[PDB]
Amino acid sequence: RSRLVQFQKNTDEPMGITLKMNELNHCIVARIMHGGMIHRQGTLHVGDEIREINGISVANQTVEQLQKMLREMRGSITFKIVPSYREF
Repeated sequence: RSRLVQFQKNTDEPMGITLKMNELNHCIVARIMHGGMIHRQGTLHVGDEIREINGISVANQTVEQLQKMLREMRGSITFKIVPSYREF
């Protein structure tokens, strides 16, 4: 019950998000900067769990690796996520 979300990062502007790195077993979107890149597009919500980034499993990386990875990426970025918001 996951989902794929994509967005372009063809600039050096930050994505405008804060991720919880404490436990890569469950990497959570902790904050989304208002007006930021992620925000204006609606690509993510606070609470969503990021499972993969361009097919790479977040659970198998180190904070250092994940940190550098995300910041150095440019072009198309695809996140495999477990959405936190559900309507009933």
